[PDB]
Amino acid sequence: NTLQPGCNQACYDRAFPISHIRYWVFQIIMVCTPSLCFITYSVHQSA
Amino acid sequence: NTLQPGCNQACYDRAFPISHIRYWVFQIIMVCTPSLCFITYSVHQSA
Repeated sequence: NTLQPGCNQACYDRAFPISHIRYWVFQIIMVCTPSLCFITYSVHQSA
Repeated sequence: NTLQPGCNQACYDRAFPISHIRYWVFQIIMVCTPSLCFITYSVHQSA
């Protein structure tokens, strides 16, 4: 509720520094990483 | 600097309850009143 240009951008950036969806995507990939490491180690161990 | 309807009216009314010009007009007429009273009393005293 204002007429000042640029207030919307600043206030939105302050309210939500990082969107929830991106945080959850990062969490999912990071949590799945160790299984990938184990799988590639197993593949390396053979041939 | 706002988008709220009616904020301009309220804020202007609070800033300037009475305009200067109207106060000065009232002052001029009120200050001139006693001379009018004296003149009309003089007119009445004759005829």
